Amino acid sequence: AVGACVLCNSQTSLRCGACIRRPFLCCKCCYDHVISTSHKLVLSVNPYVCNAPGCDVTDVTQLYLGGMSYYCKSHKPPISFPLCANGQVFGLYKNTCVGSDNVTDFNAIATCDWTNAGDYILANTCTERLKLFAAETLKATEETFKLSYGIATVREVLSDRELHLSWEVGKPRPPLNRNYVFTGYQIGEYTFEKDAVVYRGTTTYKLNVGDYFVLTSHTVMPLSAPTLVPQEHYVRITGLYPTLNISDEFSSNVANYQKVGMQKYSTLQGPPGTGKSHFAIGLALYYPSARIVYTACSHAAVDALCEKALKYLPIDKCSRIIPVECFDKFKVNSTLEQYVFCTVNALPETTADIVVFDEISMATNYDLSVVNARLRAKHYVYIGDPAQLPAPRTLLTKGTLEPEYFNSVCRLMKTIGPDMFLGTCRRCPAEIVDTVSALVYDNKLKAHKDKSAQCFKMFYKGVITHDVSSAINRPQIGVVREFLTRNPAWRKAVFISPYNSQNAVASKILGLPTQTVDSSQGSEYDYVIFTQTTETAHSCNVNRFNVAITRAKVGILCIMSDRDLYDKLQFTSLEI
Ligand SMILES: Nc1ncnc2c1ncn2[C@@H]1O[C@H](COP(=O)(O)OP(=O)(O)O)[C@@H](O)[C@H]1O
Ligand SMILES: Nc1ncnc2c1ncn2[C@@H]1O[C@H](COP(=O)(O)OP(=O)(O)O)[C@@H](O)[C@H]1O
Ligand SMILES: [Zn+2]
Ligand SMILES: [Zn+2]
Ligand SMILES: [Zn+2]
Repeated sequence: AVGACVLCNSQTSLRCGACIRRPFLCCKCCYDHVISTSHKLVLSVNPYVCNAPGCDVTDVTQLYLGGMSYYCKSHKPPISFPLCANGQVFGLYKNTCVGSDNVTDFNAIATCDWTNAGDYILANTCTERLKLFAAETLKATEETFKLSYGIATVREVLSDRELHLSWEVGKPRPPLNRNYVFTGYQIGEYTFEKDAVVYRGTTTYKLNVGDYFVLTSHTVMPLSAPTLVPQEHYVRITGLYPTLNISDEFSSNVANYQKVGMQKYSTLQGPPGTGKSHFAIGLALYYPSARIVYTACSHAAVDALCEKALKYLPIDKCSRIIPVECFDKFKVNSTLEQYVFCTVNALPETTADIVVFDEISMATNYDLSVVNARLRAKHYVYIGDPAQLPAPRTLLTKGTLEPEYFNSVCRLMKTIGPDMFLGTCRRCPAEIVDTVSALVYDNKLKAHKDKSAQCFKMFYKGVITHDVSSAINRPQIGVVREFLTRNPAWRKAVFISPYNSQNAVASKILGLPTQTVDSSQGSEYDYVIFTQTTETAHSCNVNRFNVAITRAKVGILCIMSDRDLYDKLQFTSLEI
């Protein structure tokens, strides 16, 4: 009942009872909260409510201190004082209170519903203490909203991978994609996709009629550590001990490795195929005695760091921390190993000489705080690319979230700039590099490869159907099918689109492996076939387009719906 104010850290006995997270607010910050918002319930050792029998007055602006108890205007004794007075709510430490000038930010964070991009902008431009309050409050809203969806019950099972579902009436249905993971009843986690639904479970299980699936609402724990520790700059490499000689394969990074050792935290922007994993593992080779924790939000990102480490680091010194199918070539759950590879959600409480946090565009401020709370490190290295994709914000429906508001690290990379930048793309044909360099990298990304002369574009609007909110463009797929008959080397291509439903139709008609742009991030393929499917904000987002066309190592075919993006592609145009 006694804590530190969320705005100014002053000691207080007050909490807002209307906020979902019930933050501490000092006497001065609490007044500015209740006097400007619909939040009028204040909590202390005892709740600020009228204590007379039968009275239901809970609005603190209508309550008075009489004796040691609280009463409304109709019940208060003659010798009383208002709880709200002199810009201050009565509590404890009323004289120590310092107040704050950012209460208008607090009030917006505390009262918003997280459906507007402007809510996320404020959550990333406020003070550090407010960033934590916003992250906790958003996550709580996301989890509680997951209870509003209807339950799905198995009516009949058609095969080992398809079934028919019944949906609870009166409640809305969750989208059927690989992002919405359901818990079965605990028969394990299940995902569904599109009559019949295709189902996928972590384990094979005999699914009976009546079994049900629900979205799993995770409880939300309070944050304590900042999203970024306060920065420090050192006069020399601190806590690290460089090798005498490093293999020339990594020598081009030595100046950046020295910079890592000379400040508390460092940021590295690495465009697609510029060597982010190579950099991260080279760090271990340059500081061979350093204990390094490699982390990221997704198992796929951790696994990729593992694959690189397997080639360059001693296998006996590595461990993959596993609470799905993860990398299996290291010892599992050996927390004490020199090199530990772990997703953020599974991090143990440990110390390290260096923490490497990869795929930073996909992190939220909640993730950044958890990493700092769990990992006490001498140095922190944030690796990623604000021109790539962010974590989905399930509640956001109004407005687009720009990269400078993805999280605290992306914000720094977009305002003051990254500490380090890998400027040579080694993966893609020059036609692609030149396109994305101008599109999102201010022309600073260089191509190592030549033009491939296997990069093609076609403008074809087609016909857009929809399966709920997922779009399908069958004519665009028909164009691809005709292209394949004439370009047989592309039978090994991967089909990519912004929409799951389009991928499902392409899979059936074309037979190629398919991937959504978002799922493709971090992967590379020789040949890519991309169908824009529609012209929407989703399908024209430059970050998403950047990711889509930089998957290719040799050739890409883009079937485009949007004239502006089509014209930017520095590809040979095809006719048909
Ligand atoms: N890999 C190493 N090579 C050489 N000297 C080391 C190494 N690791 C630690 N030391 C020495 O031992 C001291 C104690 O190590 P430690 O407690 O980790 O301090 P620090 O955080 O400064 O490395 C260091 O200050 C340094 O003088
Ligand atoms: N500075 C460098 N010196 C030598 N080889 C490099 C360098 N940077 C990258 N490479 C090579 O090119 C590859 C680029 O691919 P990758 O590291 O997966 O890029 P990213 O992780 O940024 O997608 C590296 O794995 C490595 O094989
Ligand atoms: Zn409140
Ligand atoms: Zn305060
Ligand atoms: Zn009363």
